[PDB]
Amino acid sequence: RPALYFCGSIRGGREDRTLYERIVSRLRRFGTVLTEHVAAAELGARGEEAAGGDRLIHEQDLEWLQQADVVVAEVTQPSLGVGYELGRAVAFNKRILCLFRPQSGRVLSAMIRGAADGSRFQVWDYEEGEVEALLDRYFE
Amino acid sequence: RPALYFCGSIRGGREDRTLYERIVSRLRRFGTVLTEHVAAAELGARGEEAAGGDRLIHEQDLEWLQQADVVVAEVTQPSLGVGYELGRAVAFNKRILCLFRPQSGRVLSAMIRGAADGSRFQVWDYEEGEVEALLDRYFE
Ligand SMILES: O=C(O)c1ccc2c(c1)CN(Cc1nc(N3CCc4ccc(Br)cc4CC3)no1)CC2
Ligand SMILES: O=C(O)c1ccc2c(c1)CN(Cc1nc(N3CCc4ccc(Br)cc4CC3)no1)CC2
Repeated sequence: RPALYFCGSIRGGREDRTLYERIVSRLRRFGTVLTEHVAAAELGARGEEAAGGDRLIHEQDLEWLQQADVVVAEVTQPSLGVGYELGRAVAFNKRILCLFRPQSGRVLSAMIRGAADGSRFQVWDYEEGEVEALLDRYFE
Repeated sequence: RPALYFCGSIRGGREDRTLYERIVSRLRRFGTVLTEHVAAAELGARGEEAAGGDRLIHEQDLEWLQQADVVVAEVTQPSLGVGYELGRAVAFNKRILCLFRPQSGRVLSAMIRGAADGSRFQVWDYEEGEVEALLDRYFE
């Protein structure tokens, strides 16, 4: 099956976390979501105490990024980790889709919006209600 | 002169902005800070209206990142742009120094802390009072 790498802020708030779950749920229809092979707590979702070591989280993520056929990033919440994953993914020449919610009232980083080229790196603005449909449009 | 690339959150708060200025001021002693060749407003410091286009900001930053001998990043505020710049810099095999203030009460992203190798990628925790001394220690 196609290998998918999902990324979002490890400190995402309630609305962001509900959306990461809906996104990962829909991505399962199209391929293997590598990033769900370990518990969210082990990657840091419940704080430093439940997390694995920083070096292990970095190495595991770089291994998954290299195995992935497509990178899907939810870029609504500012995150060094998501940005770093996107930087490494661009340099690996990965097919990348960024999903951004303008209704958050945020302005997406010019470094992410400016990386878009309409083909291998796309940034799609969306509203919460249509995220599954947009994933279907991308992965059809 | 050695070419230095500085990066910090374009949405950094008051304390972060005072520190970026002190850092760039001290870096001038060691080399050319490429990132000050354009006004902070043009990179987005005063909002989208005064900023240049996203693609121009991305391309200008990638050109400066490739010309740089050392990348210095202040990673206290979560930022997709700073993370992305760090990802691209790692893949360009740049010498990188990240400066993080634990007194902010934040926990630095495991993707940045886990990228450290003690040599080409270092993460130094600091308190505001010693930032100039630590830059002297790094660049001596
Ligand atoms: O924000 C950071 O600085 C940061 C630091 C480390 C990591 C990353 C970011 C992202 N990496 C890739 C990745 N994202 C994800 N999802 C799904 C799991 C999940 C559940 C609940 C919450 Br609340 C947040 C999350 C995170 C998003 N699964 O894998 C993992 C390591
Ligand atoms: O946070 C982001 O998502 C993001 C988006 C775009 C850019 C970046 C980040 C960072 N890039 C490299 C860079 N940083 C900087 N400094 C100094 C200038 C300055 C003054 C005041 C404030 Br308040 C903030 C800043 C920014 C830090 N000079 O060049 C430029 C483009």
